[PDB]
Amino acid sequence: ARAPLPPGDAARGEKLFKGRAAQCHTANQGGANGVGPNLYGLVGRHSGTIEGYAYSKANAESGVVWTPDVLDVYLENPKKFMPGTKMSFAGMKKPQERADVIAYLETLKG
Amino acid sequence: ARAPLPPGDAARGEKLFKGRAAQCHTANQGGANGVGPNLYGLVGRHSGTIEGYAYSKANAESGVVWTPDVLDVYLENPKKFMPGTKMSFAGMKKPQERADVIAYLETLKG
Amino acid sequence: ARAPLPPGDAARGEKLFKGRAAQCHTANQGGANGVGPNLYGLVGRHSGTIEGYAYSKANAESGVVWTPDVLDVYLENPKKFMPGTKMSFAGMKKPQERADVIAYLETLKG
Amino acid sequence: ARAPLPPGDAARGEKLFKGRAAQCHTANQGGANGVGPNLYGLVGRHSGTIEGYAYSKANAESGVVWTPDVLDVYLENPKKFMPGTKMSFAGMKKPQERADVIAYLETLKG
Amino acid sequence: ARAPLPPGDAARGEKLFKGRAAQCHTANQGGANGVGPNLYGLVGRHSGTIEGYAYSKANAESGVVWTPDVLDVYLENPKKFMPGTKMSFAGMKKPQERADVIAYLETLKG
Amino acid sequence: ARAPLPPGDAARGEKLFKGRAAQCHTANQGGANGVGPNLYGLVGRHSGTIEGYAYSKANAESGVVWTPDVLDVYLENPKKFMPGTKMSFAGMKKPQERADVIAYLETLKG
Ligand code: HEC
Ligand code: HEC
Ligand code: HEC
Ligand code: HEC
Ligand code: HEC
Ligand code: HEC
Repeated sequence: ARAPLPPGDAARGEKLFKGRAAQCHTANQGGANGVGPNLYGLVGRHSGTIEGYAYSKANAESGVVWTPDVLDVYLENPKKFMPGTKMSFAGMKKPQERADVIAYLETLKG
Repeated sequence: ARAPLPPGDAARGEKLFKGRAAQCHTANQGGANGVGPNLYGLVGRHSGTIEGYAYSKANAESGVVWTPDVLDVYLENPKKFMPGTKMSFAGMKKPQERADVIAYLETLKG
Repeated sequence: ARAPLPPGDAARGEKLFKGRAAQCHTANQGGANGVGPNLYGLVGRHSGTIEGYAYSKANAESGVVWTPDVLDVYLENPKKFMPGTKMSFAGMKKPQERADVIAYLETLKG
Repeated sequence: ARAPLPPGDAARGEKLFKGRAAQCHTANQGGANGVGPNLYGLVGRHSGTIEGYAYSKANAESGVVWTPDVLDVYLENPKKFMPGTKMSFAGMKKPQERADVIAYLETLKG
Repeated sequence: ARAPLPPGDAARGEKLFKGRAAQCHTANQGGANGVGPNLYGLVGRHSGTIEGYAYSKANAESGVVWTPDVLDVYLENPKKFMPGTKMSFAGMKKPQERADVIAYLETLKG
Repeated sequence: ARAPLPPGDAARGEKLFKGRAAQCHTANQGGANGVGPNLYGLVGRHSGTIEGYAYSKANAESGVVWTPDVLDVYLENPKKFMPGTKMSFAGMKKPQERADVIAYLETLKG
């Protein structure tokens, strides 16, 4: 069983997002796929279904829903959570940092 | 059979290209590969042969020639046309926009 | 357009199947997957959906229905029809042999 | 709660193994790789390390140990447990049959 | 620089072939592809070109010619020679055994 | 004999790097993965191990050390050196340019 995350701060999460995700992921409504998929409205989505994106077999078949609890374990270590993913991200060790990024992703709605 | 496209406008095509392709594709002569291949001189080329580019099995084996009529069907829905492609683009569903992009691609020569 | 096939003979089809497919494909009801999927009840099926089978991206995404006319084109040259397939079969180039195999596949029902 | 893994019968297990697995997997000491890896001494192994076998990225990176409890969940639905696997097996859907196969696997030691 | 192999014995090589390759590879003229390609007339062939076979990217692109010197190093350890191959064979440590198998492959002509 | 690797100019190397590599590869300490991995401290590394990067099977299994002499051969033609790589780079075909880039890479240390 995992610890719950501390409350996330979306402004800190945006800063972390720009530093750690933005070169592969756009975050704006209608933004383009690139190395990775656009992430607007990611939170709560069924995995492997962003419009236009061609996923690995692992991510296509992964069958999770991206709620914050699932994002927490995934973002800690993507390879461990989803072996076979083509997302080239080692992970974020710090619980507050993961909480902040998740809180930022949560604002990508409207 | 396929409905013909309307006449394309290259300037609108360029605008559409920069909004919808430019983050994966360069368009200048001798431009680099990135997410996707450089597209200078694309139109009329045998598929899966751009200098330097490491294609999916599907795109390497595809055996088409990118004439305008073929580009029409492909750009409407890449996954339907070339299942197994790693091009993360859903397609352009509006005939005029598809025609405009094709008209732009046609200018990439000299 | 496609030249029609001659009428197939299922008994010749079975002989051809055992010589050219049987080492990758079972044909009995509830037969197992191996190199390739079990083919009982193949004809008329949506492509890439046989119980249990782990397909290539190309075959998973292919979106055809294996009607006889589609099987004709596919079995003549699988790589041309479905570039990116992992089916290691060059094709049957003789119309009568292709028709016979199709006639055999059509018997796999009940 | 997940159903407790029932006591397995190894003789029934072998019967189930030969009907559902043997076309891809050998079970004898020093038996060959084929579609899937030789499974002698599988129980207790780190995943994705059987001598000579070229795994999918998902199975190579899976990082589990094949204890009986892990096999229970995996064998029920391989695709759910290991999305991205190339193992073409839908799963042992009946819990007693699944337990019997595990009991058979457990005997492959010496 | 490698040692030359000792003279190979084709009868011993056939025995080794049946024990170590035959479940993935046929050896007869006109024999079928299976897990791996038919190997009749393999010796001296450009790599990645057997009729009908769908290779990994690595083997498709490998650009070697299968002369006995190249078969020697490859068969010792396929992964080391061709990283990314999907051939699930660890290798043969013993120079006489590799020589024998190569001498057997050399007879697959006529 | 293979041409000796000429003395490289690192400033010319950086210029060549920014024109030919930077769209896929960062070069700064702690820079992000993108299309390809961050290359800080690349020289002398075991291949296929840069933190966070999800490699092709060929690059993951490559088993080389990126000394300058190995980089020379690789960078001349990546596809020839590492068949199966997903690096979309045809190669540095001019030996002085190839040496300059290596000299630049050598400076990425501290
Ligand atoms: C490029 C080097 C990336 C970095 C850095 C990050 N991500 Fe990523 N991501 C990337 C790819 C190529 C993919 C698809 C993976 C596949 O196996 O197909 C992803 C996927 C995600 C997902 C899942 C999307 C879905 O299921 O629809 C999420 C939620 C995601 N990525 C988020 C994410 C975050 C929060 C990152 C840093 C803080 C991050 N990614 C880094 C490519 C890259
Ligand atoms: C990144 C998310 C991409 C976007 C958006 C678009 N393209 Fe693309 N394209 C991309 C990749 C990775 C590839 C290779 C695909 C593979 O399976 O190997 C491609 C391929 C093409 C091709 C074919 C090139 C060839 O056969 O040589 C064409 C003609 C092409 N792409 C054009 C194109 C256009 C016109 C786009 C939007 C208007 C577009 N692409 C989007 C990556 C991405
Ligand atoms: C092994 C060397 C094979 C031989 C010979 C043949 N088939 Fe095959 N087939 C094989 C594989 C591995 C797959 C999956 C391909 C993938 O890319 O995922 C297939 C697929 C088919 C299909 C499609 C099934 C579906 O969409 O559900 C059909 C209809 C099919 N194969 C039929 C077929 C016939 C009639 C053959 C010879 C007469 C034949 N196959 C040869 C493996 C191999
Ligand atoms: C062919 C159609 C298969 C059938 C039926 C079964 N297995 Fe399998 N298995 C197969 C492949 C190709 C692989 C490698 C998968 C990959 O993604 O690389 C596997 C893998 C396993 C493993 C894991 C081995 C390891 O981690 O070292 C186990 C434990 C395993 N298979 C067992 C198993 C059992 C018990 C089956 C039926 C009762 C079964 N497999 C079916 C190919 C096929
Ligand atoms: C299944 C478990 C295999 C065993 C055992 C052996 N081989 Fe194999 N081989 C296999 C596959 C799936 C492939 C294609 C690999 C790819 O990456 O695409 C191969 C390939 C070869 C080749 C190269 C063929 C070519 O380039 O055209 C050769 C020469 C070869 N295999 C020979 C060989 C020998 C001599 C073996 C044991 C003594 C052997 N293989 C074992 C599958 C399997
Ligand atoms: C994108 C179009 C690229 C260009 C241009 C270049 N590289 Fe690259 N590189 C890229 C990818 C996607 C990968 C991973 C390849 C895989 O098969 O997994 C690489 C890999 C390298 C490596 C090896 C890294 C390692 O083993 O850890 C090196 C040393 C490397 N690339 C260097 C390099 C140089 C010097 C380039 C131009 C001068 C260059 N790359 C171009 C993507 C792309």
